[PDB]
Amino acid sequence: HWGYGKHNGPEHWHKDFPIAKGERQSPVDIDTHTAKYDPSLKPLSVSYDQATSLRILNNGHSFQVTFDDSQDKAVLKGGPLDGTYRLLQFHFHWGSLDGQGSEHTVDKKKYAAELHLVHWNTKYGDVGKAVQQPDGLAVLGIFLKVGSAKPGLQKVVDVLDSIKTEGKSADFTNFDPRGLLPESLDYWTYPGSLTTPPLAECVTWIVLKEPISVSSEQVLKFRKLNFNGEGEPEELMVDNWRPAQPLKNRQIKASFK
Ligand SMILES: NS(=O)(=O)c1ccc(CCN(Cc2ccc3ccccc3c2)C(=O)CN(CCC(=O)O)CCc2ccccc2)cc1
Ligand SMILES: [Zn+2]
Repeated sequence: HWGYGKHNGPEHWHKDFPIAKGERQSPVDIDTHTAKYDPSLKPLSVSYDQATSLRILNNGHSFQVTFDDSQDKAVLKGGPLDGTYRLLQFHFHWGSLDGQGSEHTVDKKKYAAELHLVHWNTKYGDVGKAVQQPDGLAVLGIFLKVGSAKPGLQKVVDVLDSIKTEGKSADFTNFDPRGLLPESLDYWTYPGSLTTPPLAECVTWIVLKEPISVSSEQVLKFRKLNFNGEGEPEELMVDNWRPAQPLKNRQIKASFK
C-alpha cells in the first residue's frame, strides 16, 4: 500500500493512481514574483463559530480531526469560491527536521509543517460526489514555522499520546479550529488536487501567506506518532509530505499586493 517510504512513497503513487502525473496536481511551489494579484478576488469568509468537532484519528498517514458536516455549521465561502463549502476535517503534514515538512513551498522555501482544513461544496450533496468534480473541494492550507507556541494547538498536541498508532481514535469534541488561524487571510489560490491518494483533481487550493508559529515541543509531539499499527515495528510518522509537482498550464493568483 501507498505511503512515504522509499518503496511506496510519492514517486511510486502513479502506478496505482495514474492521475499523479496529471495536469493539475498538488502541491506546487508558489513563486511569489510570478503570482499575479487578482483584484477581482474577494475576501475569504471563514465562518467557524458553530464548528462541531467529533473525533481525532491516526489513519496511518497523518492524524485528523473530523467535524459534523451534516449541516452548514463551519463553512468557507468567498475568495475564489462559488457557493458554500463545509468543513469536514483538518490534518497536518510535517517533517523529521524543522527545515522540511510542508507540501506547498514559497520561493522553494519549505516550512516545518502544513495544516490542511478540508471543505466540500454543498451543491454536490456529499463529499464522495464532490471529489468527482473539478470544483468539489476547497482546502485551506496554512504553513507552520517553529518559534513560539500556538496555544490553540495545545489541546491537539496533548491527546496525540492516545492515538500513537494507525487505527486509533479518540473523542475530540468542542475543539475550536479558529485557534489555528493566523491574523491575516491574505492568500494565494490555484486549481489543484488532493495531495494523497486518490490524488483527485477536485480541489480549489487557498494557501495563506502568513504562517502560524508553533513551538519545538509541539512539533516534537507530532514526530512521536507512528505510521505502523500497534504490534508492528515502530516507524515514526515523519516526512508525510508530497513534494511540489509541475505547475503546467496554471496561474497562481494572489489576493493581495
Ligand atoms: N492533503 S489534502 O489534499 O488536503 C487531502 C484531503 C482529503 C483527502 C481525502 C482522502 N480520502 C478519500 C479516498 C478516496 C479513495 C481512495 C482510494 C484509494 C486510497 C485512498 C483513498 C482515499 C480519505 O481520507 C477517506 N475518505 C474520507 C472521506 C473523503 O473522501 O474525503 C473515506 C471514503 C469513505 C469510505 C467509507 C466511509 C466514509 C468515507 C485526501 C487528501
Ligand atoms: Zn493534506
